[PDB]
Amino acid sequence: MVYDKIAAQGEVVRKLKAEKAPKAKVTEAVECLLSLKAEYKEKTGKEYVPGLEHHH
Repeated sequence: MVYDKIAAQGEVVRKLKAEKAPKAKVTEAVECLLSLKAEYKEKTGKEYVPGLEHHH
């Protein structure tokens, strides 16, 4: 339901790409989503599901 750092910057890029931002940052966020979620895995989603989640 709720996820800190993972959502924190996850939305940062979501809004950026929405309002037109650089792919470098948009993807970067996708990464923090995969990286942070893996660190998260508290006891809710396990590798929390943000949105972008991993990007090539």
